[PDB]
Amino acid sequence: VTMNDFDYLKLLGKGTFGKVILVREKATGRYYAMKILRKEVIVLQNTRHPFLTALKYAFQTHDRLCFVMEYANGGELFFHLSRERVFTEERARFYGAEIVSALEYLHSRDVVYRDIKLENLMLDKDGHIKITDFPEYLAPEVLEDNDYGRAVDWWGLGVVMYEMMCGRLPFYNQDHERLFELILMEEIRFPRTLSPEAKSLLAGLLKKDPKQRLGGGPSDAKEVMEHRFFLSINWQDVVQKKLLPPFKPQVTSEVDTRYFD
Repeated sequence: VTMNDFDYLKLLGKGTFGKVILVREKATGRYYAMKILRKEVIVLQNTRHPFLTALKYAFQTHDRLCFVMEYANGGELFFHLSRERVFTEERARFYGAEIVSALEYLHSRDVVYRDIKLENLMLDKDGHIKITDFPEYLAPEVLEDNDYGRAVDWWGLGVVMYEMMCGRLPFYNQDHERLFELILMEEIRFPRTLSPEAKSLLAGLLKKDPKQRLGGGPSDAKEVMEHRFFLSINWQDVVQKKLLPPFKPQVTSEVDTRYFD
């Protein structure tokens, strides 16, 4: 595989060590996201899961590292939360359930995702969540001890479920400057409308002390899975993609270039 097999479309993102572009395989007409890393500026391989974007191809040039990955067709979950403003606790339960499924798989392989954040969640054609590897609300132990334990994924989950159900970040009402002290020393507050089970989920997922945090115990995801908030979930079902997505993206196929804009 080489650069000559793809047609450029648009730029998707640009980090320090490289960039990501939306491309289209020429012999297949299918859409992809190519991650190009500046060799000098400086995994993904075998970990496969329904809610994680898979790696299609991987080739190097003379001075670049390229990663051609599957790119979902729904919009970005951020786009969808904007419009709706806020999701129903059931709609969030769905997403949070798919993510928890993926986080269990990764953690059972000794992998900490590190990037469970709204900007990383997309929807596929049928409306299922897709975790992509494309104010930053870093976890407290990351801000204090630069500690990237598995616990940080649950914290990422918590910030996402909070925004999805509250319609806003935990400290949207307090200047970015003081984000560092807040996360570290400010208790998080929840809306009144929120259900008793919902507040409980967020309270446990957003606990500053990683050992206290939900998911932070030795049995990892079991704590999260068996939380009252997730009583209606069929774990073996989500992983099979048996649940009906609570929202259908509105795309004809996986080439309906729509949502790319």
